[PDB]
This record gives sequence, C-alpha cells and structure tokens, in this order.
Amino acid sequence: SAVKAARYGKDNVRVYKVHKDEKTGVQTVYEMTVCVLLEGEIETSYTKADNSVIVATDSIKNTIYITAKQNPVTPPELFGSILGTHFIEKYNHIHAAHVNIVCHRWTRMDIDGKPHPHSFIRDSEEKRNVQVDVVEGKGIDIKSSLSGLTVLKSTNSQFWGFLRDEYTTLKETWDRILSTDVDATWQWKNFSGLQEVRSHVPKFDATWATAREVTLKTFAEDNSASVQATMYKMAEQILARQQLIETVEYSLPNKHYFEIDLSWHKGLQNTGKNAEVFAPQSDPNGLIKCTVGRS
Amino acid sequence: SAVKAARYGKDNVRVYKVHKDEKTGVQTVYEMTVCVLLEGEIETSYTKADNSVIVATDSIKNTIYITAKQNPVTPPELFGSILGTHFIEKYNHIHAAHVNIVCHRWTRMDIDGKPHPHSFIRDSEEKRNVQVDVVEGKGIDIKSSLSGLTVLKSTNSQFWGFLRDEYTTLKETWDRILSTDVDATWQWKNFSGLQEVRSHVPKFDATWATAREVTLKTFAEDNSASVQATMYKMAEQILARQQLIETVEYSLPNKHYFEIDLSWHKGLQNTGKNAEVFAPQSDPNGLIKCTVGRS
Amino acid sequence: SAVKAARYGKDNVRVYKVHKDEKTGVQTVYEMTVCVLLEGEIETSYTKADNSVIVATDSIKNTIYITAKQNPVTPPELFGSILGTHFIEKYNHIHAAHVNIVCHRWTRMDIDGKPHPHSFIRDSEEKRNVQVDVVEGKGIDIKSSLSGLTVLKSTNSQFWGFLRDEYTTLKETWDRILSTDVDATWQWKNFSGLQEVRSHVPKFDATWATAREVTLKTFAEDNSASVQATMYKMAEQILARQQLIETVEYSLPNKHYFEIDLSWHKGLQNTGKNAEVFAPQSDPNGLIKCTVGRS
Amino acid sequence: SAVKAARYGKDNVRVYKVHKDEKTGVQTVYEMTVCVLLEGEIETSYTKADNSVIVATDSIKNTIYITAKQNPVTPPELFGSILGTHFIEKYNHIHAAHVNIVCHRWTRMDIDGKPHPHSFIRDSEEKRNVQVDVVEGKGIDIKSSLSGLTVLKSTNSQFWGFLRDEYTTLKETWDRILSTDVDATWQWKNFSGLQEVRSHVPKFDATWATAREVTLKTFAEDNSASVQATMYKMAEQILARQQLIETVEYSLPNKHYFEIDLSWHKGLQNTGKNAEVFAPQSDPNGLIKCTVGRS
Ligand SMILES: Nc1c([N+](=O)[O-])[nH]c(=O)[nH]c1=O
Ligand SMILES: Nc1c([N+](=O)[O-])[nH]c(=O)[nH]c1=O
Ligand SMILES: Nc1c([N+](=O)[O-])[nH]c(=O)[nH]c1=O
Ligand SMILES: Nc1c([N+](=O)[O-])[nH]c(=O)[nH]c1=O
Repeated sequence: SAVKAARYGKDNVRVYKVHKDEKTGVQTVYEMTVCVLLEGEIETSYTKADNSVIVATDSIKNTIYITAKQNPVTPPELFGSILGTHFIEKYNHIHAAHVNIVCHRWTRMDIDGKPHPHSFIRDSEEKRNVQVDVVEGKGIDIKSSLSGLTVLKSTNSQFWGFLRDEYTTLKETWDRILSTDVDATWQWKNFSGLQEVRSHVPKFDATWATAREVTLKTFAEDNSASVQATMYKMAEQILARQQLIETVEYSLPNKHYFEIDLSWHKGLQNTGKNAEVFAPQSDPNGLIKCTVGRS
Repeated sequence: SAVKAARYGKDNVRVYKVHKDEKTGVQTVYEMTVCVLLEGEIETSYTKADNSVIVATDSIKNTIYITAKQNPVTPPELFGSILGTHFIEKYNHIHAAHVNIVCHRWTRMDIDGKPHPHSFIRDSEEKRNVQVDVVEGKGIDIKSSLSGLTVLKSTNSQFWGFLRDEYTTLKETWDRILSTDVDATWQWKNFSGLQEVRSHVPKFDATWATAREVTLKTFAEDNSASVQATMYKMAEQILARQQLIETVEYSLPNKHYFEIDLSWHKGLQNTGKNAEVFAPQSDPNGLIKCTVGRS
Repeated sequence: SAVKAARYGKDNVRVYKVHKDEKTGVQTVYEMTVCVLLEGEIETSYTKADNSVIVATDSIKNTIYITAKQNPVTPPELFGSILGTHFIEKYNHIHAAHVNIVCHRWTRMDIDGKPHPHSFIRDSEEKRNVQVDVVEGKGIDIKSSLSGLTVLKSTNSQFWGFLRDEYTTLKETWDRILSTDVDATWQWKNFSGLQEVRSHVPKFDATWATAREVTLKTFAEDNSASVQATMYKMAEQILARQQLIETVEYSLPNKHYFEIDLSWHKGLQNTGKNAEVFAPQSDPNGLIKCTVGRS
Repeated sequence: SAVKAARYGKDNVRVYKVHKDEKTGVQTVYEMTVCVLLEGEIETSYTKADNSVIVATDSIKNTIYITAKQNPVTPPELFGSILGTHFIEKYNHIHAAHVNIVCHRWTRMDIDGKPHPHSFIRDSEEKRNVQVDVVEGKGIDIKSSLSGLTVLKSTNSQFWGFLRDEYTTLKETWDRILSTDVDATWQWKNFSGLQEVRSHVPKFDATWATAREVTLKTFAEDNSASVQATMYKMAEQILARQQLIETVEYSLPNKHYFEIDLSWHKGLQNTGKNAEVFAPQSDPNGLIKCTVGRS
C-alpha cells in the first residue's frame, strides 16, 4: 500500500478581532471560524512514524492568531490568502494550504435612530464564507460564498408541465409557496499570488454585496416557473456584473409547505384559492443545484 | 401506587397562516410551533387502560389547525387563550390546558427601498413566545417572552470587587467584552377569562416591543458593573412601563471571550490595553438569573 | 421593585476523571457535564452593584475541578451532594446550591472477547443525570434520571377505544409501531445531610440499573393499550423495588411511523396486514407524562 | 452564460421497512435516510423554463418507497445500485443517478438473556453509509463508509519529535489521552452493472464488519506515535483483507483533553504523572486525513 493523498491541520478555530478608532471612539468587531489543512512532503509521518515533517496542529492554531494580530482580517478573501501563503513560504516541504473561513454577523446596533459606537447584534445566522487554496507554483484559487440566507414568498411561484408517468402523484399548480435556504458560491479567476489578490481587494466586498442583492431581488420579483429557472436567472446576472468571476454555483432546497384539507370538519374550505393555513414540512425536501459559467 | 400528576398532548406542531389583503394585494405570513398539553379526569387511562377518557393527540393536532383557520393567530397571547379555552369548554372532564407557542420571524423584504407585497426573510433566530395556562375556575395565566436575542458589546463592561479566597484565580477588570443570549419573560396579572384577555389585546404587542427596546438600550448604554446589575436595570424599567405585568424574569449566559497572550512570539503585545485578538469560548459559561416583582 | 428570586453560577463545565489501578493496570474513565447555581443573601449585587457578595462564576468552575480531584465522582448522587454541601458550608451568606450533572457513556471495549484495560467506546447518547438541591437547614433533595434511551417495537402496540367527536380523524388500530425516547426520573426521600447520603451509597447505582431494566423489559413485553398504560406499569414496578423512592416521573414522546398507501401504483398493497414500508415522521409528536407516587 | 453542471432530486427521505418471519414470528427492522440526485439532458429546465424534461422531485420520493417495497433494502450497496439503475433505465434523457443512504441502528434487545422477537434499541448514533453513482455507459461506483464511531483511550498515545520553531508552544509528550470520531470510507472497484453488484453481495456486510473490527482493534492496541501513524495501520489492514477495494480513506478529528494545573490551590498535584482530572475541549480540534491505495 501507498499514501495516495494526505492533508492535516486544525479545524473550528474561533477568532474575534476588534478595531478601535482612536479619533472617533468607534469600535468595529469581526468574528470568524477558521480551518487550515496542509499538504506536502509528509507521507513519512503516516508510514514511518516520522514526526519531524509535522508542523503540529497546535502550532497552526498559534499561527492563525498571530496572523490575525498582524494583518487585516477583512475582506476574508485577503486574510485567507495571507494565511495560506504564509505556510507554503515558511515551510519548504509544505506545498499546498487550504483555508476555510466562516464569518459570523455582528451588526452595529441603532439606539434612538443613531448607530452605537460599541454594541452589536447577531441578525440572523446567515454567513459569508471563503475557501482559499494556495498551491506552490499554481497561484491562489478563491471560492467566495453566502449561506444560511432563508427566504419565503407566499405567492408568485408555479410548477406545472413536468413529466407525468406511473410514478407521478403531484398535481400541477399555478400558485404555491416557495421557501429555501440560499447557498451561493462564486469562483474567481486564478490569481498569480498575493500581489494580484491585493490589487483586487475592493472587488471582494462589492461582489458579495452584488451577489446578495441579485439573489434577493430576483427571488422577490421572478414569477417563478421552477426553482431551476429562477436560480439560473440569479447566476446569469452575477456573471454579467463581475468579469473576474468564472462560475457561479447555487444549491437550493425546496422547503415544502403543504395544504391542509379541512373539509371533513363542517365543510371548512382551506384548499386552492381558499388555502390560509398550511403545514410546513421538515423533511423530505427537494434539492436543486446548478453551476453556470461563460459560453 | 397512585397517579399524582398527569398531562398529555401534542408537541412540535408547525403551523403557517397567510393573510391576503383583497384591496392592496399585500400578503402577511405567520409561522409558529405549538405545543398543547391537557390535564383532567384522565387517571384511568393510565391505571385501567380506559381509553374512553382520552382525546387522541391526533385530534389535538387537528384542533390546532381548525382553530388557526377560524381565528386570528396574532397576538400569540390571544391565540393561545382561545385555543386553551376551547379544550376546557368542549370537554367536561378536561380541567386545564397548557399552550406553548413559539413564533418564528418572517420579516417583509425591502426591494429597491420599498416593502415587497409577498416576500419575506428570516432575520435571525430570535423568537417571541407565550405560555398560556387555562385552568377551569382559575382564569388564564399568561407568560410572554423573547429568546435567542444574541448581543455583544466590545467595551464598557467591568467586573471587580468580587469575593476573593483560596478558590479564586480571576483577575479584576475595568474593561472587558460582554456577550449574552437574552431570555426575558414577563408574567401578566391573572385574567378572568377570554373576555378580559380580549379587552387588553393592544397591550400585548406594545409590551413585547417595550421589553425588546428596553433590553437593547440598557445593554448598549449601561457601563456595566456586572451582569447582575445590568439585568436588574432592565427589569425595573419594564415593570415601570406596564402596570398589568406582575414580574419580569431574565436568564442570561455570560459568553466568555478570553485574551490571548502572544508575548512568547517576538514579544507581541496582545493583552490589556493592547488586546485586539481574542478567543471566544464555547463552554463553560456563566449563567445569571433573577426575577423582579413589585415591592 | 424588589428581587423576588435570584440564582447564578456556572453552566456547561465539562469534566473528565481517570482512575488507574496500580495493581492490575486497568484504567476507568468518567466524563460529565456539570452546572452549579447558588442562592443566598446576594440581592445587593443586583440592586446596588455590590460585588462583595459574589463568589465569581470562574471560582465556582475552579471549585468543581478541585472537588473532583479530592473526591470520588461516582455515583453522581454522592458527588453532587458533596459539591453542593461545600458551597453552603464554606460561604455564610450562601444558603442553597443547585447541582445538575449529566454523565456521558464511556463503555469499556471488548477486543478479541476480552475487556481492554484502557480503551472505551461511546455506545449511544443515553445519559444518566442527577439534580441535587442542597438547602441550608432543609437537607438534600436528589432527583436521579435516565434520558435519551431510544427504543422501537414493530408490533404488540394497540390504540383503540378513545373519544371520537367532530375533531377526530384517527382510525382505531390493533397493531402499530411504538417508538419513544425515554426520560425517567426517580425522586429520593429527603436526606438530612451528607452522612445520610453516604449511608445509602450502594442504592444509587442499583436503583439506576433497576429503573433501566424495568423500563426495557416492560416496553418489550407489554401488549400496550396506550403509552399511558405502559408507562404506569413501569413506574409501579420501580416504586415496589426501592422503598427510599417517593415518586417516579416518566415523559415519553410518541414518535409516529405512518403507513404509505401505494395502491395508486399498479395496485401495490402496503397498508394494514400488508404494511412493510413506513414513513417515519419527524414532527409533530405525541407527548405523554405522568408522576406516580405512593397511595 | 451556459449551464456547466446541474443535478437535482430529493433529500432527507426517511424510510423504515419491516421483515416478518412467518415461521418463527421474528421481526427485523431497517431504517434509513435516502438522498437521490439526477443528471442528464435537463439544461432547458434552467434556461428556457421547459419543465417537460423534469421528473418531479415528489416522483423521485414515490420511487424510493416503491423500490423499497419491491426489493431487499439490505445490504445498502445493493439497494442503492438497484435504485440508481432504475432512473437511468427508465428515463432516456437521465444519464447519471447519485444515491446516498445513511443507515440508522436498530439493534435487537436482549431481555432476560434472550433476543426479543420484535423490540429494538438505538445503540449509539454510529452510522453505516453508502454513496452509489450510477453513470450510463460507465457502470456503478460504490463508496461504503462508517461514521460517528466515537472512541477514547486513556493512555498509550504519544506525540513527540515534531517540528519546533518560533510558532511552537506545544510540549512533547509520552503519555496522553487520544479521542476521535471515526469516519472511514472504502471505495470498491468499478462494477459493470447490476449483475456484477449482485454477484458480490456477501462481500458488502463482511467488509463493513472487517473495517469496523480493524478500526477498533488497531486503535485499542497501537502504542500510537501520532494520529497519522495509527490511521495508516488501519487502512493497510483493510486493503490486505479485501482485494475488491481500491482505496481506503480515513478522516479523524483529534478531540483534545487538557491537563488542569491545580498547584495554585494548596499545592495540589494534577499534572504529568499525577494528572487525574482533565478539561475536555469542545474546540478547536486537530483534523487528520489520508487516502491509502495499492502500490
Ligand atoms: N498536531 C498534531 C497533534 N497535536 O497534538 O498537535 N497530534 C497528532 O497526533 N498529530 C498532529 O499532527
Ligand atoms: N393520542 C394518543 C395516541 N395517538 O396515537 O394519538 N397514542 C397513545 O398511546 N396515546 C394517546 O393519547
Ligand atoms: N462570576 C461573574 C462574572 N465572571 O466573569 O465571573 N461576571 C459577572 O458579571 N457576574 C458574575 O457573577
Ligand atoms: N420537483 C420539483 C418541484 N416539486 O415541487 O416537485 N418543484 C421545482 O421547482 N422543481 C422540481 O424539480
């Protein structure tokens, strides 16, 4: 037997950083969870019990805190690129670093209509993520994403004209509830190294904002023919607005809300045009995915 | 042996209801999770296998949907009082109904600065809850609450002057991070029945809003001497603003963020006035509770 | 306003302890999660920012580790009584301590049919818990429990003869699946203090074992008329087997498995006596409770 | 823009099946959660709102129940291969089916030392999984795995001789606790189709059992030089015992248990050879992976 692939590192490293404006007194906080896995000439740690090739996972944890102390942590695309580059430059035998960052929301509170200088609220569990792969001699590959964005529309979703055969019981509909948790990922053109990532810094936050805005507006305004059709419209728009993106991937559950027939009870009407009370279904759920690129 | 206490019913009943304004086209959605447990002359179902005294839990589930079809579901204090009253009036041998409702957020989306007629977003996992106990001959007891409100302030929290003995290692501090998940409950004066609950309907939403506003403002503005001292200030204010409340209870975890000493690494300064990067601690956590009433 | 009730302390304190037999080389591990809340003359910490009355929650955490170092951690009824007693004896102004312990399973591995000296497996997420309330001048109250014991029987459960009215759709049945997660609590006679708890030490593990055995055998062997009837039989037996128990409480969900009518597809028969494939339902669920005491 | 990749289907489909032995009265239950995603000539559902190419996800759900009614559900490698093959044979324009199955434990109860005919217990949350990819013209690829197997050894784990530099604070050790949750996957040689999968049916359960046995014995008996070294020994053995496996992949967290220095308290000794009480750490954790194949 032989080692075909190997990677190791530290997961679930929680990090908080505060910035304090000396002039204005305003403070800004960032909180993230970081995972770093390394690859390289490490096979002998597995095959021969040779620990000499191992950067201890505890040391990887220390390096994450030190790097956050000495560099900006925003945008996460930049921080992840700095952190990954560190490992391949510092250790001759480490040839790839894989960095995943999940950013948690701490939104400034408004008190009496004015933004508070040092108080924050977690408004929803929506995340902004990055995956950064730094590979010696092959540059920096970055996938940015948003996830945990949960939405619902109460009308203006349809689903009819699908294949009907002996396995089919679903009725066609021209008016249904559509609810989903959005997972959207945009993959950047390969960057040659840290200098090139730095040169595009302003585009990272702007593209995240665009992706979010397009997602919400398209969902709200599309008279949806299917989850498939609506998600493709989202992806098209994002690609049109940022040339440095190569592909956009969406993964959307269809979280079902079922009509409840109450006609057995005193002829109560609660289906079709009379539907008011529905039963949200925890499982099963539809799952629809697509990756859109340039023609 | 004898049955000393018994209650039974249906838990985790998910319910969604939509309201459609015929004039304006605007739709509004409500989504809740409901639990109903009954008590009464039911001991023989346990001791003698006499199912004749049992309202099947499946029927309780049906009753929740039927009741939501025929009545307003907001404010939840009213819906819970209607639902509980139904069981004690309908069934001669049922003498108490216990109704718990958890309301989930579906906040109207703003698209292009304008509120959308039928699209919603889940903004955070904060809940608004009620517990309603309807007891034959003893009226209606309602406890309203908010929970899952997660906040953080980066300065203006202190903790010094506590008891020091041979079990104490904690250093006094004049500047720390304070973060918590707020659970706040206000208990209403007993109501004589449904007519009296209906007479106070406007107070329910207004008191929830007041409780939330007082919580957020006090947390943001108090130069906190301890979690104990800050939470008492919150409770005092709520009692002063609504005379029909008898007690206010707060339960607050103290979610710790620890300094990281980096001085071992090239003399890096990251403690006290130089602290920028911290380690959020998942566990353990402080837990502080208090119930405040009228003197 | 006035403080009506107050308690504070440390939650989610994870503790592991190893015992090493010097003679045999055999090692035994214990892992628990502990919560301790104190009450006493502490109202001024809330009302006047007087921290002098506060035993810091960090110190409570230290005390849990120190106590585990110096005393046996098993049975948990004893450890909880030692820990709670410590706080009321050490601090003049603390008058009650509330200790909750959750014990996690680490079961010795059998390798080649022989018990291994120092290797363990987590066999299921079933827990053994205690709640110990130590109150100055009122002795020690202990509630012991098991929870997270998940079972299923595929036949020999019935449910017929329940109340039928205009809210009822459920069909009577003489053969259904019964599945539940068992939560069972036995409350001990009040103990005068630590000496009396020590005098009964052997009864704690034996009573836990009896409670578990009775639960499993009764569930397996009863041709169940309802969840109500089966759970009462369990409670009766436990009370008969241990005189120092005052009450037994059971809380059982009824986790539904629904038949799937497949007759629409080529007349496939999958209901009643032909039922083979079922749909487990995540929610809603029945919830049945009872507390049984001595006549 | 163009569709580069697309797949869609149903997730979280819970299924239970019972087998009833007519002769002996013995019943056996199986419970699983199934996910099926399809690929094929479906791009126009995304680009042109052409639902004619869509097999509704509701129909996929129906097909899972029908297939479970008409075929054995064990071993899961076989059931997954039957289910995936169905979709590519039935629908001309569907060219790949991806089937994931998670099997939940229902272990027969022993009552009075004898196996009960129809009562079961969930012994731990360990799962047995399969991923089956059925691709038109390219056969059937199966990855089998076990996951959620949580173990701990209290001694006979070491970690010394790793790289030490200016980022390193970790002390070398010759005696530590090692605890992990095991995720192990074995990938089978490609099968030409269903006939070939059927021909190897007995090997599936036997190989799962071997993988589990090797994992547990190696963990218990290895005087571990590192997680890397121990996991490689596991993988080597599995490959040696089953020739139809091409690769074995392990993913193991290192769940840390930290010493607690109590010397500040009356000189209490609780470190090194005196360590008895430890603090389990919820996060961060090491994460070690490797894929082993044939030389
Ligand atoms: N860093 C590592 C540790 N460790 O404790 O840091 N232990 C291992 O077995 N392997 C590692 O890579
Ligand atoms: N409603 C009840 C059911 N049931 O199925 O509805 N089963 C029981 O054992 N008990 C109940 O109360
Ligand atoms: N122990 C306590 C702390 N503390 O940090 O330990 N902080 C508080 O606000 N209150 C406490 O009781
Ligand atoms: N099966 C599908 C449904 N559906 O409801 O089954 N809805 C969609 O938008 N897309 C689907 O593929």
